[PDB]
Amino acid sequence: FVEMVDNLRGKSGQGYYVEMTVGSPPQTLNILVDTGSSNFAVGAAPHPFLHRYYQRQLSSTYRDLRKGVYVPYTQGKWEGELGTDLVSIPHGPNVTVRANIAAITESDKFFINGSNWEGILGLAYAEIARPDDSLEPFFDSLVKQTHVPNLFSLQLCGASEVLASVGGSMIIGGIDHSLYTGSLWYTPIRREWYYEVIIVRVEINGQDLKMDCKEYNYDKSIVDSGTTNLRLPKKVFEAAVKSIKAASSTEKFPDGFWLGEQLVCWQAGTTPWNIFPVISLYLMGEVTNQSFRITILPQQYLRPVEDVATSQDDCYKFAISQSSTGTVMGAVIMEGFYVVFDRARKRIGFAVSACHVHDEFRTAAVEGPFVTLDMEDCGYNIPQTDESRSHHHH
Ligand SMILES: O=C(OC1CCOCC1)[C@H]1C[C@]2(CN1)C(=O)Nc1ccccc12
Ligand SMILES: [Zn+2]
Ligand SMILES: [Zn+2]
Repeated sequence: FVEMVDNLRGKSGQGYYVEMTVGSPPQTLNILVDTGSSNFAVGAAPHPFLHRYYQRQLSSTYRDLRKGVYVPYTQGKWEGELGTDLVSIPHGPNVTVRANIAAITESDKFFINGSNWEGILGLAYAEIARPDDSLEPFFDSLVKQTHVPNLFSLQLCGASEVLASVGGSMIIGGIDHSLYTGSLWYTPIRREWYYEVIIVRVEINGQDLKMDCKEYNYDKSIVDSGTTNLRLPKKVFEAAVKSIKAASSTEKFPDGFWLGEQLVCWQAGTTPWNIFPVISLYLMGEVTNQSFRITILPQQYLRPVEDVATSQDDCYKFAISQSSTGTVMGAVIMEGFYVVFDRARKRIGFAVSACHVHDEFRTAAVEGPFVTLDMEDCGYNIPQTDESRSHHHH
């Protein structure tokens, strides 16, 4: 896995992306790595925001599936034409794989200006693939066609005329023990659609939020490398903020700051990290009544953004935001940790990352186990729609 290290790049807040080739001869493209979707989609038309796109007509190996796909997000939208071609990852494994590619022909608010990626690589499970679960996702194709273990791992590393560049590693097919310190800890994948986990306890600076633990997972908690922020359900969010406000109270910030809408700044290098509390999410363990905590620093949830005006200032954006769709453990969280997506054992691994950013007082941590007597169920059960209910899976 030597040759897989440092295979991710991107700009801060705009996504981590891996270099993939597709087609024959190999058309080379930067692709966003996104564990919260399950389609492989590539720009195949010209767009204002694309330097270069997938040209099917220039690939001998391309096969058209004569099917359309249409894929809305909450923010953003794209549609395209389904097909298959040869695909490989230069700084990934030394194989080539035939895989489904959605060729994107039109899109509203999908491609980001300056982000330098032209596709998305969803690494979640078939259930949430579009247009339905029979479109075999890339990673399924990869395992099915090669001897590559059903596992991958992500180390997303940290962040004045452009955004900051970011780096990381996507290790396909196992674990690289130079990427993490300390113990590696695993929570169950509750269910294979999203990388859904369960949170059992939340502490802000060692203080329990003291909420029914269902609230932490309403209506779901997921891990999404293609979300920047830590997203939390409204009730959890508001308590988080009350508590972060509390400890930060020496400092008085405009509404817009906490809404993720505005920047706050200090003199170059005088930023007072110590009035901001660590956050600790306890995740369900592999053993019943067991949990383990990941602790993340203010350095993670305050995101540095380089001001053009006062460039003699360090300025930060609050990267916790509100959700109506449950908890999303995005890049803000992952950036503390080597995260291991162990699909073979239906589990997610966390360890402290060999690269994670910290001050001299505190450190992001993975620390367990903890035990609760008669730990109730913290899972939510999403109301079943009749649409959903009427689907046949044969
Ligand atoms: O569907 C996703 O994330 C949602 C978020 C909340 O959790 C449920 C799943 C993928 C696709 C994504 C980010 N990750 C998205 O949504 N817009 C968007 C826009 C550009 C790139 C990637 C995405
Ligand atoms: Zn049927
Ligand atoms: Zn099905």
